[PDB]
Amino acid sequence: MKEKEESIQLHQEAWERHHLRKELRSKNQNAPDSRPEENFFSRLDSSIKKNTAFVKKLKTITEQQRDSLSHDFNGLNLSKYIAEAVASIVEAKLKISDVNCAVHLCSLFHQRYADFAPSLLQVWKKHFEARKEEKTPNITKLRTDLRFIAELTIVGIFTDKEGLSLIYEQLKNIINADRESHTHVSVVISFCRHCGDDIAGLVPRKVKSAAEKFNLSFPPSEIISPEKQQPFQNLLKEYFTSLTKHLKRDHRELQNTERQNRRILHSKGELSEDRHKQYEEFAMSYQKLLANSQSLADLLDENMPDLP
Repeated sequence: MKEKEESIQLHQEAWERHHLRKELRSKNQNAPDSRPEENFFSRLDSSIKKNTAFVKKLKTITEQQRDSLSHDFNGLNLSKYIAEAVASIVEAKLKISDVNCAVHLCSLFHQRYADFAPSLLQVWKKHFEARKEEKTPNITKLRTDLRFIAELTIVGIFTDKEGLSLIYEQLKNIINADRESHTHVSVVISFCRHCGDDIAGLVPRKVKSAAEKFNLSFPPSEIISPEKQQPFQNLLKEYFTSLTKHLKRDHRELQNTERQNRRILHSKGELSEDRHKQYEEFAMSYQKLLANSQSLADLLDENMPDLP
């Protein structure tokens, strides 16, 4: 059966995700007591050429460079180039599939250099400053960014205070940004999909359903405490509420414009004018808003409102 194989996959990914996070968080939180010393740094090379080259490569971090960038990293003394390396990392445009590599590299930095985490945090904050008054949203980057700062917290590079606080901040903006126009929906879904388990305490309907139906035991939430998760869950439901309002409105005004085309069908006979390419745009984005609403109701384990 197809349904069982998908559930086994979900279940397998869940555990891979969980085991990795647990392993990385342990190393990162334990980093301070065993960073290397002066003498060790002496034997790595501080050349400006190589360290600068490396900082540049960090602008295009890619999964298939995991080993190559790691190899270079281990030979360089990056003591003086933290701020620059942090800047490359924050600006770099990562695909969904590249974020784990970036986090891996961030962990090698963090585990070697005390200056890394404070710089990374500080530069992320500035970066969300620059965004707030620059106009034309760049949602593609904010999507990944949110996931990225999420992992960096889960993985213990940022402390709960620093990282949770930073994520809460950026989520608030999305909630406030998206009350009529729900333009960041895919950003909230991605965040939920990837990090909602540990940051928001999410347990989606699919996971619940798979667990009961196939007697699969899914990973426990053990990273962020339920108290710290609650605020995040509240925001998501409140967003979801807002999104369901916007779904109802657009249902009415789709069918108040279908049941208006019935008057303009009878009276003065049809004419598939520009209205026959305006309905093809109202019902395009509705279909996508319905898809995203279903997608997020599941992640949050909420029912969909009923659509006559």
